[PDB]
Amino acid sequence: PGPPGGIRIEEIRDTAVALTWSRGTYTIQSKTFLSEEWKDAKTEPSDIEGNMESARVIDLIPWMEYEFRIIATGTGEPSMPSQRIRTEGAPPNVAPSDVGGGGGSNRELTITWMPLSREYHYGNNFGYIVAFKPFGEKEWRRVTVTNPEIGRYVHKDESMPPSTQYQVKVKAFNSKGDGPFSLTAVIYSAQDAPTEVPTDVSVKVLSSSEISVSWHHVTEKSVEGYQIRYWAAHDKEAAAQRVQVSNQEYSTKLENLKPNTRYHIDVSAFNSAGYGPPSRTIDIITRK
Repeated sequence: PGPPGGIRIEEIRDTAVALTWSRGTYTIQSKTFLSEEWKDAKTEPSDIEGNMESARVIDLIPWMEYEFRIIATGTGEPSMPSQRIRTEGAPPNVAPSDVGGGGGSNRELTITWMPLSREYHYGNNFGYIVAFKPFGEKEWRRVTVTNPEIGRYVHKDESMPPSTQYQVKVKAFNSKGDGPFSLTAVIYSAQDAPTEVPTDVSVKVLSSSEISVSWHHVTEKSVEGYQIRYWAAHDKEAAAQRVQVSNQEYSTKLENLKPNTRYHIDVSAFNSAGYGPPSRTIDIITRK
């Protein structure tokens, strides 16, 4: 039949809205950002006679934006959408997924989780509360994160020993209340960066474009490799080139250097928490 006329919004709850409309020369569909497609909607009454100009759409998502249109019968053109409305909010009903963490620089405890999509926000002023305690303790430390779009918190505590075992978890929340906590993950705090320096560093000019850099290994168990910085005289130190080798290398050959050119050379130790102090700078000239 004909497309039903305009739509009037009668009531808005968190999971349902009441509707009334004008006659068309019924069935209801809804729409959100989830799809440009319209979804057939459930109602009260479950079935709508042509007799009635009103109905109530149900099982809507809290704090979601909705449009609605009406269809008459047989199976004529759908109506123009109603004005876009937003359902009332409720406490979030899903916990954050993919919870873990680890690493970071000295004295950090980095905690991570997958952020809930807008779809799950369920209310105004959405956020996350992060909870964590040293393994086997009584009390949790809570911190609030007002960033619905970030899945990371970094806790800083100078007292924290390196690789301290921790119990951690995350829940969502909005102005209406708290969502369910996530699974409890076991993460370790950041390890300390190496503090010692590569000793006995030497550089052997091999050619017009190559030098060999050698050094003595440090003894810290945590060290994972060594970084060799090299920059020329006419360069800023912070614009240096770099090479990284495993902790099982005592030397490395640097290629593609410019001929007859003064080069500064560096060696430092590193692990997952960053770089230790570099060796005293050694200068050389490449061959002509």
